[PDB]
Amino acid sequence: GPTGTGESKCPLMVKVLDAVRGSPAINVAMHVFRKAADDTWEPFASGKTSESGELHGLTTEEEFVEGIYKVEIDTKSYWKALGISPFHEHAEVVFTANDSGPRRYTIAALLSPYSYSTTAVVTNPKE
Amino acid sequence: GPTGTGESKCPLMVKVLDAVRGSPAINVAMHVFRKAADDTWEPFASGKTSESGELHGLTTEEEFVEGIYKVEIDTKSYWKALGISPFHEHAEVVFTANDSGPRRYTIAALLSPYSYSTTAVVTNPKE
Ligand SMILES: N[C@@H](Cc1cc(I)c(Oc2cc(I)c(O)c(I)c2)c(I)c1)C(=O)O
Ligand SMILES: N[C@@H](Cc1cc(I)c(Oc2cc(I)c(O)c(I)c2)c(I)c1)C(=O)O
Repeated sequence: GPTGTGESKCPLMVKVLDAVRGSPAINVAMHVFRKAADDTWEPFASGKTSESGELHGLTTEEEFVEGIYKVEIDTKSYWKALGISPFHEHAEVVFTANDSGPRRYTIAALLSPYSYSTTAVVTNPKE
Repeated sequence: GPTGTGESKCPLMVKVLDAVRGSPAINVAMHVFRKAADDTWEPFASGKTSESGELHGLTTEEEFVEGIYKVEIDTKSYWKALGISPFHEHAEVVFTANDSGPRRYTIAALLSPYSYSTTAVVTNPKE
């Protein structure tokens, strides 16, 4: 079930790909925020992508309550590190989570220096 | 377009397309912000896409100085009018505007209910 600050059924996963190199985007920083009652963004979780370009264990079912979340992906530092000066400061994904019960969320991002695409895969959890 | 203190020399243009229907995304709101001293976001420009999914005359070359800009596109509103339940609260594009490079910026967004792609076209010539 839940847990409380780690990785329940993995309710939140992030996957980043590099469209220039045809590979996972490794060591990409990220930051997740939750909108608090006062309308500010409070820190919720952060991590870096693995060699497979994925980030797991950001949260648990218990901690991942109903709310508005923002996933910031630090695309700028990734590209600079490669010798490329990209267009965007970062990629942001803002969505309401769990408003009709708990769901599992996969945020995928595909990166190019002047372009990014993002998609969400939402699953009604556990089989 | 005209000019003065921001609004029509076409240094900045937004184009929004709908991938479900294969058309321009019309009457989409957006809002442009410029980052200020205090690291907060100051209103800068706003409008709604036209019949061709475009927004022009947001600023002028005199007003468009070097800085960090954020373009926020009200995608949630668009999909709700179509009776489709979207994933994203909105789409956000954050970039640095630099005098060195080309002077005309085209920001294009391709919208789907659970996905969006954004690209920047930076040029010397015209749109
Ligand atoms: N281990 C995770 C990793 C993973 C998720 C997705 I979602 C995916 O599919 C796409 C398709 C396109 I097109 C993209 O631009 C991107 I990024 C990801 C792929 I490959 C791998 C999983 O499988 O659970
Ligand atoms: N009247 C404007 C309309 C317009 C501008 C662009 I730039 C464009 O090109 C792309 C390509 C892809 I691929 C996208 O996902 C998107 I959104 C836009 C298209 I089509 C139409 C003009 O012609 O001036």
